[PDB]
Amino acid sequence: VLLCKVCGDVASGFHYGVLACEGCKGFFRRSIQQNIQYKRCLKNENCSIVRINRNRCQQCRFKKCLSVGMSRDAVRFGRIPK
Amino acid sequence: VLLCKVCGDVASGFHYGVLACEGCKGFFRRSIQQNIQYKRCLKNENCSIVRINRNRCQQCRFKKCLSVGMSRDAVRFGR
DNA sequence: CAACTAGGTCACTAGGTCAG
DNA sequence: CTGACCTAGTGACCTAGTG
Ligand SMILES: [Zn+2]
Ligand SMILES: [Zn+2]
Ligand SMILES: [Zn+2]
Ligand SMILES: [Zn+2]
Repeated sequence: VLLCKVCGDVASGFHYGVLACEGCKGFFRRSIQQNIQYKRCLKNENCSIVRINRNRCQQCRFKKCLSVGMSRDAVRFGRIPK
Repeated sequence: VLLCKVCGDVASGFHYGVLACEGCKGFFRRSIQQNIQYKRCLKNENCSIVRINRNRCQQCRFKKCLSVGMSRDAVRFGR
């Protein structure tokens, strides 16, 4: 089926331009709205965001959402076409 | 080819007397065929209306619909 | 009769909620 | 402070009717 582009979980839809799970849809919006910076990464700027460890590090997570393409400008309402 | 007058998206026909997109087409019908009470624009009632942000401000988008000439009494059926 | 569109449908999503 | 779950809307598609 649908896989979340950011953590690999099951995608619940197409959100902000990329298929994503409900957890990352909310996280992203949440972040990109009521904005504020996230604590500093506790490793190298690369933490493998996965279904089980996605919440362990917000900085690399949010960074990953943008990474894959999420934004308010890539929204697509309605049915899916071709 | 053709474009929507309200948002510049691909027009799909002459709706309410103005080349419009399916999006703006239905949005307009939904507006004037309902208890039109759009929350006042949150940002200086001069919000631009393009493909990327057409859903961001309803009051404006609708305002842009009437602004470009749409209305039920401007409808046309064949040309 | 063909060309073309207003509605009506309903597949889909952004945001709001609120119990973990 | 995360994410399953609802709802208010959005717009792709279809078709009843309309020189
Ligand atoms: Zn995810
Ligand atoms: Zn990290
Ligand atoms: Zn439009
Ligand atoms: Zn506005």
